[PDB]
Amino acid sequence: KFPRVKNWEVGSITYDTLSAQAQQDGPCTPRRCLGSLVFPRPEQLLSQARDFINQYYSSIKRSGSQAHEQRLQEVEAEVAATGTYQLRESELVFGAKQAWRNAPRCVGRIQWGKLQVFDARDCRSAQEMFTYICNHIKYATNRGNLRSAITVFPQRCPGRGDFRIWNSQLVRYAGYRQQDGSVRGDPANVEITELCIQHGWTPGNGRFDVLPLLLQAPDEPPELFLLPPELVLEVPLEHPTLEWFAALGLRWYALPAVSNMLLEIGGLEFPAAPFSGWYMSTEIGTRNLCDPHRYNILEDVAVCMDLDTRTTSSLWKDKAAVEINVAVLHSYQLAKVTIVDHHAATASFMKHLENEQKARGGCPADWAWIVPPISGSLTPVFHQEMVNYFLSPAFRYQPDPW
Amino acid sequence: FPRVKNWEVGSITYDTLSAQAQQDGPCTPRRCLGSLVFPAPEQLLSQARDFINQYYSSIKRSGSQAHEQRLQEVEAEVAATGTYQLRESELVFGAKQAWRNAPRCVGRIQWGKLQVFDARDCRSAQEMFTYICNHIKYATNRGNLRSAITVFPQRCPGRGDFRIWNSQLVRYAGYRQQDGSVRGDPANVEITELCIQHGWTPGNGRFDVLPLLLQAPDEPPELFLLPPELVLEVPLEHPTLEWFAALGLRWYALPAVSNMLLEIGGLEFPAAPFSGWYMSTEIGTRNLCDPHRYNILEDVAVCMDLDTRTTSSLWKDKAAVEINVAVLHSYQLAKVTIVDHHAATASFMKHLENEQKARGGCPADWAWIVPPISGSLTPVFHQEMVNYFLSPAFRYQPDPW
Ligand code: HEM
Ligand code: HEM
Ligand SMILES: CNCc1cc(C#N)cc(-c2cc(C)cc(N)n2)c1
Ligand SMILES: CNCc1cc(C#N)cc(-c2cc(C)cc(N)n2)c1
Ligand SMILES: C[C@H](O)[C@H](O)[C@H]1CNc2nc(N)[nH]c(=O)c2N1
Ligand SMILES: C[C@H](O)[C@H](O)[C@H]1CNc2nc(N)[nH]c(=O)c2N1
Ligand SMILES: [Cl-]
Ligand SMILES: [Cl-]
Ligand SMILES: [Gd]
Ligand SMILES: [Gd]
Ligand SMILES: [Gd]
Ligand SMILES: [Zn+2]
Repeated sequence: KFPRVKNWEVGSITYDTLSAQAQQDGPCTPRRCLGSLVFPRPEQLLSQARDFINQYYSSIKRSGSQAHEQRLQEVEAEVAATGTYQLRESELVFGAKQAWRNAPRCVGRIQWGKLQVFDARDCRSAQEMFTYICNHIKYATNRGNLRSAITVFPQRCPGRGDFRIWNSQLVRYAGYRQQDGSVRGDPANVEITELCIQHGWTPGNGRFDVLPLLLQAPDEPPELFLLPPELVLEVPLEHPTLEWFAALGLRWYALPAVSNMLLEIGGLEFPAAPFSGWYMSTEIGTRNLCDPHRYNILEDVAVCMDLDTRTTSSLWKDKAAVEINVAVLHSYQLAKVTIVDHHAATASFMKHLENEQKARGGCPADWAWIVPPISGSLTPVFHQEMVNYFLSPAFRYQPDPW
Repeated sequence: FPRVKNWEVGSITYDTLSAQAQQDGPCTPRRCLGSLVFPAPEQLLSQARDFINQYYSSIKRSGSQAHEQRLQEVEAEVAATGTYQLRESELVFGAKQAWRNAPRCVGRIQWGKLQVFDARDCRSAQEMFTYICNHIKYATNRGNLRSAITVFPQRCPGRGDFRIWNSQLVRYAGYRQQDGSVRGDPANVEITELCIQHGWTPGNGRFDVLPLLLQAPDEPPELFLLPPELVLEVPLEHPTLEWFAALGLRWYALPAVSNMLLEIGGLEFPAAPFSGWYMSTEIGTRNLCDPHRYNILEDVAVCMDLDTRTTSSLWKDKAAVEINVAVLHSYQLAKVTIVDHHAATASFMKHLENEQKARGGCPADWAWIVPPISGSLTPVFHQEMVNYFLSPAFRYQPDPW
């Protein structure tokens, strides 16, 4: 009943006893595994609140002692009198760190203890959001010395609309169709780009136009917000030795800040809780720039490198991709913007796994997402067996607000 | 029915084939164990019955006289003997289905083109060896490799199993060294010591081909040396890094898995070696660059003048790419069949599309299908996959020692 977990590079073996605590059923059954699917599809609130409060108090070595029981009664009374409860500041903080710590697909969780939590739970109106989001971005960006941060907007309440950020991230590039359907800019954001335009935004022409924000106060159709350009830190992409690479005109932004995910703590739901860290270079260099449905630049870079693109066995794709990742790391470091390569990132994650084995008896890890999209087996996580499961508190995906 | 998305294209299918998943895998709704490497006549009858139904559907004779004849024949043979024998055509179909059903095999576009050698009359370890040598000779085909399987007698009550103790027909020895290191392939230290313990006179090279340890029923394993001219090998050189040849690296032409169990209609063939041809990343990335295998990555990178003192130079990625280039180039030079990971994953995408039409799905183990370098540069990365167990099947089995 305790999954045996082997590391095949070293031969070491552990048991994931933490998996025994998994709440939300995953997508897999004895009959079929659905682990590669990206998205795999009233007093229930007190059981989740009780569980979260007990978590909080064990983590401060204060289980079964005065303040713990007292806090147990106050949430009991709060839900009894109001049908919900409010998180203590320290709990909201602790829950944010735990949701991050529990994110199975996050390779950066060695950082999970260092998280700046901005409490925007007294927020009201999209204008207020924009200043919170702008405080977050400026704090997180910090002139390129990136700092992990989350801003927690008001929780979900019955019978009243949600706070929602319509953009999937706080910084996204536009995607413009043509007299031929095809896209100039980021093809991933064709939808939100067409929403921003349909809500008043004057579209640009370029391949790297920072989209405006669509911020949704409860029961209000959204409002457009132009992000201050001096607040959107971008990195022009150059290559250390390929002088023509800069002339390709590629850029990427500094701050990866996911703004479409729902933070769930102790049964409470925060559909607006944008979190940010810093990039792993393969996210930009491999996925964003080289995915065929993203900027799809692989062949252009290979033409410029004079690679033989006529045969797949020249591994021209592999070479061009590696140089793109080199350009990303070089450019971010030259711009003094925090970035981590997939080798450092995965080695730190192995350290995270070892810590968590000792601290909690295991670690929910989603192999397909932890292993980087290039050089998978050159990283140690490739050879590490992993167990994937849902712990609470958590970041969950949620439907598009339209 | 699971919904399955391709993210490169946007297309969506439903894996209705998974609903027929026979045996159960390791995952539950509580926890996914997809990443783990190694997760009674009545039930023999139902397995047999289902395989016979599969066979008669393949020959467009489902529900016919011959079909029921075979069902009744097998039921009465199981009643009288506890087991039954496959007809030759059923064995051929069952071996191909087992390949077709192998979720971690990216080469399955080829599944219909499989040469089946019926060695079920095999009598001894000496005859087993001859069959194996003929398999290797046929499959290698002077470098124009041909997919093949040799099926040795099935498990049956009252006699031990035929077993090949080697995990592949061609493996390089791994010698634990004077100072705890391994000379050769560290994956093969165990089988190497077994060969020595069974009378083999070791070498001391890094690429010494292992003898075969062949087990006839209720027999100790018997040592058989492969004639060197049967084992086609490829010296490894790089088209533009002339020092690469001086590494003295080699690999063999024929990937021939010999330790897996073939299961057809409830019958078990513990010895049924099968062989195809390599995908270059198995050699270039895993066998040569895994830290626990030949572990040549840093040595190559140092020779390439890469800056190995910092991970962000991507020296590892650069050196691995050139090792893979060297593998492809060397096998092409030698005129030994090889497929690179771009061509293999593109042909696997066609396999999934063919299988969606033919069967309504395809068991695929994403983490094994996605190559170990350049994952998201291949189309399979962006393909969601459903992993499940269909029979006939190749199964792992315990080592016989
Ligand atoms: C500090 C540096 C960080 C790095 C290098 C990092 C890296 C990554 C990467 C590469 C992914 C894969 C996403 C994809 O490829 O689409 C990911 C996912 C994710 N990360 Fe992190 N991240 C960091 C910080 C954070 C923070 C601060 C949070 C929240 C407080 C967080 C929570 C998540 C979540 C929710 C996901 C989605 C996958 C899941 O829900 O399991 N990460 N991260
Ligand atoms: C014809 C060219 C072939 C190619 C290019 C190919 C490719 C591969 C690769 C790359 C793997 C993963 C191995 C690893 O990383 O350890 C694999 C596994 C496997 N292949 Fe194939 N293969 C071929 C032929 C065959 C044949 C002829 C058979 C059997 C009749 C077969 C059955 C299997 C099996 C059983 C596995 C183990 C995975 C599982 O049990 O699901 N393959 N193959
Ligand atoms: C890979 N680019 C899209 C992306 C998707 C998701 C998710 N879910 C998460 C990230 C992300 C988030 C954070 C905090 C850091 C990071 N390096 N990536 C980035
Ligand atoms: C990748 N090196 C080890 C290896 C393990 C297993 C298994 N199971 C299978 C293969 C293999 C087998 C066949 C027939 C072809 C091929 N390219 N690889 C190779
Ligand atoms: C189909 C497949 O599961 C999907 O493309 C996944 C695979 N692994 C991933 N890993 C990361 N880090 N990010 C991703 O978007 C994905 N996508
Ligand atoms: C632990 C991890 O599952 C393991 O290293 C797997 C991952 N995917 C693989 N994929 C292939 N094709 N071959 C392998 O050996 C492995 N190893
Ligand atoms: Cl991103
Ligand atoms: Cl191999
Ligand atoms: Gd030029
Ligand atoms: Gd040269
Ligand atoms: Gd040397
Ligand atoms: Zn699973």
